Amino acid sequence: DDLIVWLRGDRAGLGPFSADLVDQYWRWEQDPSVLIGYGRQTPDSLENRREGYGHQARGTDDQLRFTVYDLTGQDPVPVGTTAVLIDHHVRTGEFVIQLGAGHRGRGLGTEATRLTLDYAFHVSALACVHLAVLTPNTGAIAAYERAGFRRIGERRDSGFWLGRRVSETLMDAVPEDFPGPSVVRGFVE
Amino acid sequence: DDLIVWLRGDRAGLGPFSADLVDQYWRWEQDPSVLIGYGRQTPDSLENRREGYGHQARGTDDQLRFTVYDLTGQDPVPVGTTAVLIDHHVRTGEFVIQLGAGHRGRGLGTEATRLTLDYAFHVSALACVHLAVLTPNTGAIAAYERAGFRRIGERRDSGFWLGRRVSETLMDAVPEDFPGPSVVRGFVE
Amino acid sequence: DDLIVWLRGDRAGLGPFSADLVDQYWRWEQDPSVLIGYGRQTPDSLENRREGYGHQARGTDDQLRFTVYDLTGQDPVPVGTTAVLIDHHVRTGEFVIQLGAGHRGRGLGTEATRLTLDYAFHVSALACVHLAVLTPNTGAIAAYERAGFRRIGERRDSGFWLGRRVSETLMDAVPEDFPGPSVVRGFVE
Amino acid sequence: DDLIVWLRGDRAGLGPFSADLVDQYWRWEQDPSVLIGYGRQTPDSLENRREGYGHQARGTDDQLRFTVYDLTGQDPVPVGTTAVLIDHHVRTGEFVIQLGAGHRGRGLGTEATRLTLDYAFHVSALACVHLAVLTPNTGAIAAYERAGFRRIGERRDSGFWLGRRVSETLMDAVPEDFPGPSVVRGFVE
Amino acid sequence: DDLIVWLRGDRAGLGPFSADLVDQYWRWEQDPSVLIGYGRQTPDSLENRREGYGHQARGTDDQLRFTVYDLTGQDPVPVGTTAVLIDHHVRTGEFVIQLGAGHRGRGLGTEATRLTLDYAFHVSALACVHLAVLTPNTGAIAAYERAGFRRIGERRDSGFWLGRRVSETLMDAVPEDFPGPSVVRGFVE
Amino acid sequence: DDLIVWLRGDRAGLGPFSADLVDQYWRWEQDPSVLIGYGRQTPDSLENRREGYGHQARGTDDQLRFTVYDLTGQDPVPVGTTAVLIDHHVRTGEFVIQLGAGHRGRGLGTEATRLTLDYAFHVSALACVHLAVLTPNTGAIAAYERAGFRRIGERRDSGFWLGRRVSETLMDAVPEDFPGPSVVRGFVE
Amino acid sequence: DDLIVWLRGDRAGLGPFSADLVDQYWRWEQDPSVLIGYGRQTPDSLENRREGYGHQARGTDDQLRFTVYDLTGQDPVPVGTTAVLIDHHVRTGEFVIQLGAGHRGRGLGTEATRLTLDYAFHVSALACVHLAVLTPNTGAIAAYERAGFRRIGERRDSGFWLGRRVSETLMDAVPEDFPGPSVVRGFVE
Amino acid sequence: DDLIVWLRGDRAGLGPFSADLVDQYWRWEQDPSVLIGYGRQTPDSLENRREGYGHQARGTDDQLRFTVYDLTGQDPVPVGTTAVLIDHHVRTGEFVIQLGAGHRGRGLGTEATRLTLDYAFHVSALACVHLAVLTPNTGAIAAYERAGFRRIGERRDSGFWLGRRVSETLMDAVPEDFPGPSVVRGFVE
Ligand SMILES: CC(C)(COP(=O)(O)OP(=O)(O)OC[C@H]1O[C@@H](n2cnc3c(N)ncnc32)[C@H](O)[C@@H]1OP(=O)(O)O)[C@@H](O)C(=O)NCCC(=O)NCCS
Ligand SMILES: CC(C)(COP(=O)(O)OP(=O)(O)OC[C@H]1O[C@@H](n2cnc3c(N)ncnc32)[C@H](O)[C@@H]1OP(=O)(O)O)[C@@H](O)C(=O)NCCC(=O)NCCS
Ligand SMILES: CC(C)(COP(=O)(O)OP(=O)(O)OC[C@H]1O[C@@H](n2cnc3c(N)ncnc32)[C@H](O)[C@@H]1OP(=O)(O)O)[C@@H](O)C(=O)NCCC(=O)NCCS
Ligand SMILES: CC(C)(COP(=O)(O)OP(=O)(O)OC[C@H]1O[C@@H](n2cnc3c(N)ncnc32)[C@H](O)[C@@H]1OP(=O)(O)O)[C@@H](O)C(=O)NCCC(=O)NCCS
Ligand SMILES: CC(C)(COP(=O)(O)OP(=O)(O)OC[C@H]1O[C@@H](n2cnc3c(N)ncnc32)[C@H](O)[C@@H]1OP(=O)(O)O)[C@@H](O)C(=O)NCCC(=O)NCCS
Ligand SMILES: CC(C)(COP(=O)(O)OP(=O)(O)OC[C@H]1O[C@@H](n2cnc3c(N)ncnc32)[C@H](O)[C@@H]1OP(=O)(O)O)[C@@H](O)C(=O)NCCC(=O)NCCS
Ligand SMILES: CC(C)(COP(=O)(O)OP(=O)(O)OC[C@H]1O[C@@H](n2cnc3c(N)ncnc32)[C@H](O)[C@@H]1OP(=O)(O)O)[C@@H](O)C(=O)NCCC(=O)NCCS
Ligand SMILES: CC(C)(COP(=O)(O)OP(=O)(O)OC[C@H]1O[C@@H](n2cnc3c(N)ncnc32)[C@H](O)[C@@H]1OP(=O)(O)O)[C@@H](O)C(=O)NCCC(=O)NCCS
Repeated sequence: DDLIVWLRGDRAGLGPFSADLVDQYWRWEQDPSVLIGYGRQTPDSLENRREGYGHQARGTDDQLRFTVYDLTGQDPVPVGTTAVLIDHHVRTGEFVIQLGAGHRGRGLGTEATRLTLDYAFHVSALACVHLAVLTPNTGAIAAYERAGFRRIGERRDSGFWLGRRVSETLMDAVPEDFPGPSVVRGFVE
Repeated sequence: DDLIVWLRGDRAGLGPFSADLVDQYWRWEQDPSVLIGYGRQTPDSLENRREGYGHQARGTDDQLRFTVYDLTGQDPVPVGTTAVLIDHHVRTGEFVIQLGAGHRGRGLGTEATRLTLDYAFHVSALACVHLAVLTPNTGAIAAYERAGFRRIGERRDSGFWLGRRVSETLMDAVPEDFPGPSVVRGFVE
Repeated sequence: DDLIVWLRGDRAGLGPFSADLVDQYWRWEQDPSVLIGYGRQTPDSLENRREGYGHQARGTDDQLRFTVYDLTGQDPVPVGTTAVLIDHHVRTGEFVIQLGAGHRGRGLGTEATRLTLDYAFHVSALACVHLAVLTPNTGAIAAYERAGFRRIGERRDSGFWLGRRVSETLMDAVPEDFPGPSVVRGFVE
Repeated sequence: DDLIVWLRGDRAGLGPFSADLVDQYWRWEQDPSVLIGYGRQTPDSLENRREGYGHQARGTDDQLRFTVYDLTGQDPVPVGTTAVLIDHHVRTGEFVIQLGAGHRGRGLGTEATRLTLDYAFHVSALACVHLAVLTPNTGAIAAYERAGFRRIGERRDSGFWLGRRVSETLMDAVPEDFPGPSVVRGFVE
Repeated sequence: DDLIVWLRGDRAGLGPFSADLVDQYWRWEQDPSVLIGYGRQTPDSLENRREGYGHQARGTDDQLRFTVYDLTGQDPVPVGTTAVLIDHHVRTGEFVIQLGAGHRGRGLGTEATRLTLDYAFHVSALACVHLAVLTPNTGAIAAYERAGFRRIGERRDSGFWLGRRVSETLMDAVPEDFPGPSVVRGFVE
Repeated sequence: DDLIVWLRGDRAGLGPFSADLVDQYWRWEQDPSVLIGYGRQTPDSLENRREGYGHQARGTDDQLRFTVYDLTGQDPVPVGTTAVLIDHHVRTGEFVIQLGAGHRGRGLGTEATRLTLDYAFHVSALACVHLAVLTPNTGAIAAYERAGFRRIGERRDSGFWLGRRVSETLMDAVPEDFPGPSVVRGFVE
Repeated sequence: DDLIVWLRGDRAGLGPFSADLVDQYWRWEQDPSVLIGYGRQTPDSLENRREGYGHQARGTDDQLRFTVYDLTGQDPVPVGTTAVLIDHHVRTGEFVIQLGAGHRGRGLGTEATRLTLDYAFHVSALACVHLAVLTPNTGAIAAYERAGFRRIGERRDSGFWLGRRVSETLMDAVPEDFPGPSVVRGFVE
Repeated sequence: DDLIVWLRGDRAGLGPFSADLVDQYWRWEQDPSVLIGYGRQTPDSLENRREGYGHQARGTDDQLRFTVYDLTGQDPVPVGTTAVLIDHHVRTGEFVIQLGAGHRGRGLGTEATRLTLDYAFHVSALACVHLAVLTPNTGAIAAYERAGFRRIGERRDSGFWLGRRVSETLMDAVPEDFPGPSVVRGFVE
């Protein structure tokens, strides 16, 4: 009961950024695969993450942070994190997502991104959600495309993939391109 | 016995803004339906709510905060929150209200608003209580109309409803339009 | 040359909220006519205004503050102040204006409000600008109507006019109702 | 002699971010045309700019800030500002530029951007310099294209132009696409 | 389960710089053999190491710190430490390593250095990793040579070995000289 | 008379790190040629240099800082800076040097480096002075070789020269290889 | 196991300056015989020693502090303290030693001093270790002579022995005069 | 008249440690000859000397500091500094002295040391004054011998002279060996 779930999809759900899962968030973010995908170069310390959780918690006016839950089992189980950095001046946000090592390839990322887009479009009233992802990360490309993102173009020589200089793909999503039924509309109506 | 009830209606009651219910207030305020109704775009953190409860508690000179109780059962059970921001210079206040997910549609909001208006008119000696509510939120419109509010007009293009730009309805209430018997008069006489 | 003018109309102009005019802003705001029009009940001190100017200056992210200049003479002369409190979440702002004692009735308020609306619509990208003004203040009503505001309704018994309890008129403006040519478009094109 | 010039082109030059020009930087940045081009919605105060200059000055490890000088006259005259926010992890930077009201259309922006790219490529050893510019700002598009930037794509509905929701064009530059002779190579060889 | 292992080789593995092992890190670093190999002259205190662990933990932006685990047994057991001081301006890092007294001569240092080089090359995207080691320390020379380092030269009379003034050997490693399969590539692909 | 000269060579001399020349030190260090030679990527601010001069001045226990004077004229004139970072544990130091734009190619760097080596060897009692210099900087190579440095080797791919990844040459100097007469011996005997 | 032993001789050993033995260090240092031998005139308080232990612990860059253990029994037992104050500028140190009341005359002081000299010569790379000891303290003279110290001379009238003004003997030790096998060499080879 | 002289000899005199001569004290102490004689390895900064003068001034309970004056001219002229660090527990002090570059070889050091010894013996009631001086510094040896110091012995390999490891001579002085008439006795009798 301690795990609150706000949006419930068919396969995944979103909840608050609970403080009981700071260690799990650290362990998820420190995985080498996540570091390669994000492009971060150095591991962060658990103490620094614990200290930074408070500053993340106070600064929630222009920041969306959700815990992704797997709803296929009897009870929800946290599997990843989604975040949107909101620029209230232009109604746009920047989207990031990561899942656990054992929860990838089961589809959860697609519905997690779709639910995050639903929340950003129908609750935060954002006009555009965009992201930057390294080109070789084709799985993330497919997940974002099926979630509702569209390709903008390639920013040449602005990232590293296994030490090699590669471009990154810029993608964006708009409310009129949002696929599937919206859970938020079910909440309102 | 810890749950103090000040005003007792037929279906609902009002009590103090207890500190034992900060987590419940957070959970009520973080519901997607409440966020859509209020028009808030980003969820707030539990730690920030716990920290802000103190600043709410000290600043009570020009702020009314009540906990709504359901009195249909054997014991009172908290179901929502009401608040009035008082401007002592002109004897006016701004009214907000929200109930829990499982307590809506049973009428409790109407008597909660009526009791809050009774307290504001006959204890706080306010000359006018007003609110701003999004136009598509028709249930709140009906609740406020039956509670004693009257429609002023529509403020064009000043809010978002499921990402769509919509107007909001401005409403006000005056003591001479207060319906039904007053509990405060029973307290005094 | 020290008086910077950003927007230049036919009769009036807008400039920055200069620190060399804090005493003049105080003297303008302390006039009994301005106190009656705004509805403020107690005079403010010059020292408090000087201290508060800094806090006004730092907090400019969601606040527009202009100095109104009379351009009918050879050189610009400050005659009043305009301000818009911006709510970036919904792209709306609240508008206030006051002129000097000897500068009223010459029309400067109308073009000052029109230029402020032009700046808010075409630079700040606001979807709605609204204000609250006491009903007996008919001159301000006419100025706002000719500037581009439209009447919403009357909020009953929410203000004092010469000690008498009176209602206040709520007005709003939208970009599609903006009259006349836009100076900002001339700046861009 | 107080105006130091580091890079000297045929028409323009770059110098340090002098503290004697904080007021001029403020006046340049506060022009309505610059606000429209950047997409900033509210004017900043002179006191806030003076206070922020120090924090800009200390934080120079990952920030390039230049003053653009017009070298067509007998002595250099400052006309604008260029800045590159450097991300040392991936050797990329984000580029912004603005000129004075009376210095546009004379070509100075093109050589200013070219010299900034030369400095970033041959001194800062950046692999990619990118920018985001509103689509209707066609003059900036042409200036960046002739300076050495290439179009990536359009980010839909992520900015405002005169109150209208418009897309912004993403551009990038790479060392192998740098046009013209390099001044830095003349410095080294 | 508390011992997290990120990279797993055939004989050794790398994990985070856990706070539960500060005393063990102190005891490893205070061994006379480690002091002779590093060239440190005075022992450090346990209290100073405990205090300094926090400052090490916060400063992780340009610092890699791993705990070396022996994977030959049933469960991982910490045996040493590896560290890389990263200079993000030139994509280079300085490498140090030490093992426990009872864990030397079993080969663990070679694979520990190889895995650290793999992490630095394919996750941190470093172009060169270098170290300085005293010339008489021939075992470390052989370990670094088999791990992937190449000899640069000897810096004359810049260190002490058992009180005698000796030179130190400078070594470096580049991605194109990295031997063996890469674990990070297995993580990505 | 304010310019103190400690060591006097035939062409150049060394003096204290005077506080009257902080602006000149800034201007010398900010030259693009000096930035290319050192490998620094971003310019530093004058205010930051003025603030950092104090911290340089207090920390003089393990730091040598000299002002290079040209003694060919009637009076000494400052032309550059030399610095040695001393590691008292092993009696070694790291050497850097830069001259002004108009003072290069006249030989002053060679005698400045020779006098700095004389001071480090015969006053600081250092056993080895070493430096790291980019390979394409052949003029500095020749200056260091004639001053008394000897080549150690090349550290592959650890620096940038005009945006190109290049190696840097490591050099060292020992007292027994010090050329020419020593001024310090003339001081003592 | 809590008692760490670094250097192990035939009769005595050296370990870290443990914080669990602050009271024992106080009791050893407060003995009247130790006060007479050192020449200290007033007893120190236990609280002051406990407070000063921290400042001793942080300041370990130029300070060697060991706990002397008696290794003749089954388990090591602390019997005294040795300390060397290191002057890194000239590679020299000042040596002091004291043992417990019941541990003197068994030879432990000789091997404790010899092991401290071994550590200072072969780990700290000190060129000279010196001490000052009162002339009537003949037992300490013999211990230092057999440990490896040589007599320099007598400093006339610079100390008190039982209230009588006496001279003190100055002694020094050099690496080439170090007797017996070195444990540190066994550690290295 | 500002130059106070306490003890007046035939050729030299002693005065207070005036604050008007901090720059002159710095310049005297920074001379390469003084650095070689004392054995200091790095120059000190003028700002650090100015800051440290205050801490020298407050701490005068166990510190004698004099300014040496040349009395051969019409008016006293400062030529050097003498200092005695007093250990009040044993009535002993450590003596240092330095003169200006142009004031050596005229004998002033001998009478300066003699007057300092007179002050220490007959005013401070010290039983022994000692010093440590490098062996090759034969001029200081002769000056101390004629002043009243006697040789104790040589501390082997504890100092550097022009980079060469040399011994230092230890000397002491006692009241019964004080030569010549005492000025302090003339003051008292
Ligand atoms: C990308 C990531 C965040 C999650 O996205 P994702 O879950 O992998 O993307 P998907 O949801 O499409 O994975 C679903 C896979 O299951 C398959 N699948 C399809 N239908 C399915 C179903 N009904 N049930 C189960 N699996 C299904 C899909 O084909 C897909 O394989 P594919 O993506 O190669 O086409 C995760 O891979 C990750 O943690 N990456 C590391 C961090 C990172 O890269 N972040 C992004 C940086 S911007
Ligand atoms: C609006 C809100 C705060 C509570 O008001 P409310 O309880 O829904 O309004 P009501 O009391 O009229 O709901 C009573 C319903 O029960 C019905 N009802 C009538 N008589 C009843 C009775 N005797 N017993 C039970 N139910 C009855 C009413 O017809 C009404 O349906 P209707 O409102 O559609 O006409 C709640 O809906 C809510 O939490 N909204 C989200 C937050 C929010 O919107 N706040 C306002 C923003 S300004
Ligand atoms: C309202 C106020 C801010 C300025 O607005 P304003 O300048 O008075 O409104 P106007 O510009 O229409 O005054 C112009 C008058 O000149 C007349 N006029 C018309 N054309 C004109 C022209 N070409 N040239 C000169 N005068 C002209 C107009 O008829 C108008 O009279 P009217 O307003 O009664 O119809 C000023 O009156 C004031 O300082 N009030 C006190 C503070 C206050 O009330 N603030 C508002 C609280 S919300
Ligand atoms: C864009 C800006 C920063 C400077 O760039 P710019 O100087 O206008 O771009 P240019 O250098 O090409 O202007 C040169 C003009 O002179 C013309 N020109 C060509 N050759 C010329 C020559 N030899 N001499 C003089 N003029 C010449 C060019 O055709 C060009 O006209 P065009 O740009 O429409 O084709 C300036 O317009 C500005 O301040 N904008 C507001 C702030 C802003 O928009 N910043 C960018 C937000 S990302
Ligand atoms: C150097 C040090 C850090 C670890 O490196 P290392 O483990 O000793 O180097 P190695 O891995 O090659 O030791 C493996 C030995 O086992 C032998 N070996 C070879 N194959 C083996 C196998 N399959 N299984 C077991 N042992 C094997 C090797 O021949 C080697 O002996 P050698 O190094 O003399 O040739 C460790 O010695 C140490 O702690 N030193 C003190 C601190 C220090 O010196 N740090 C470096 C300062 S820069
Ligand atoms: C390198 C630097 C610091 C000064 O060193 P330098 O003065 O250039 O080296 P030199 O003293 O040899 O220059 C003397 C030149 O004059 C010539 N020369 C020879 N004899 C001469 C004489 N008697 N009189 C005048 N000139 C003479 C030499 O041939 C030499 O040319 P060369 O160096 O190409 O062979 C300066 O070039 C500089 O500021 N560089 C930028 C910063 C930098 O690179 N620092 C080093 C980074 S580690
Ligand atoms: C001096 C002191 C620190 C320890 O040094 P020490 O142990 O007394 O000196 P020793 O090791 O030689 O004592 C060993 C004695 O055992 C005898 N001995 C010789 N061989 C022995 C053996 N194999 N086994 C046992 N005893 C032996 C020695 O003859 C010696 O007697 P001696 O010193 O009079 O010749 C201790 O006496 C002490 O605590 N003094 C008070 C503090 C102090 O004075 N500090 C020094 C101020 S600088
Ligand atoms: C040592 C020092 C502090 C001053 O001492 P000093 O003045 O040189 O020693 P003196 O007074 O003997 O110099 C007098 C010289 O004049 C000669 N002299 C003798 N009688 C003389 C007279 N009547 N008139 C003039 N000169 C005379 C002496 O023979 C002597 O030469 P000598 O010392 O080689 O024999 C000074 O040399 C100095 O500044 N040294 C650098 C700092 C330093 O070394 N400090 C000591 C470190 S512990």
